[PDB]
Amino acid sequence: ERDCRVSSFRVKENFDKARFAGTWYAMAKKDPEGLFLQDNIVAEFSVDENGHMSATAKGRVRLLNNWDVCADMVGTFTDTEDPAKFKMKYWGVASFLQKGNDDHWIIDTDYETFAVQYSCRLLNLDGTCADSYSFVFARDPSGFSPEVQKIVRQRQEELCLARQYRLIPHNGYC
Ligand SMILES: CC1=C(/C=C/C(C)=C/C=C/C(C)=C/CO)C(C)(C)CCC1
Repeated sequence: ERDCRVSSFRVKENFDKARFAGTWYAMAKKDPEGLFLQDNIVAEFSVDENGHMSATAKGRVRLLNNWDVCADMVGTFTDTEDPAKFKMKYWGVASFLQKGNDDHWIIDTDYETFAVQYSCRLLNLDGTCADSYSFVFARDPSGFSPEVQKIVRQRQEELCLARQYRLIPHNGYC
């Protein structure tokens, strides 16, 4: 019944870049294909005078060579016709870190407690996503209250990602 076509997903209504600024702690994530951020992920979003949103992300990555590295990532966001969907160009402080361009959608957020992000890096022919990632972020590293957990679960279901997230540890590795 429920549609899994990317184009039908609801996003944050009238998203406010300025209220979203600040520190966000990744609590859980749905990983995409390939090398990705493993844990201890913390993001810091900022918005300049002109309305340009950017962010820096910190996190542990396990290199294919088994080297554990703390990646210092940077991302710049381009606005689209939907204030909640952005085009994010990203790169690392270190030249060997992954560089790319990914859609960045804010599915939902109350700005003060939690946020649900999503990106579809490859569309199936039917319109569903073939390779996606999603992060559940929190303002507080202690997490959310049960009431908030219930809203986050619903958003997960809405993206057709229910049961596919794993909790992320924070142990100050970076
Ligand atoms: C920039 C950035 C994002 C994505 C960073 C990525 C996609 C990092 C990938 C790390 C690579 C895979 C490490 C390779 O060793 C997130 C969405 C957290 C939000 C704001 C900052």
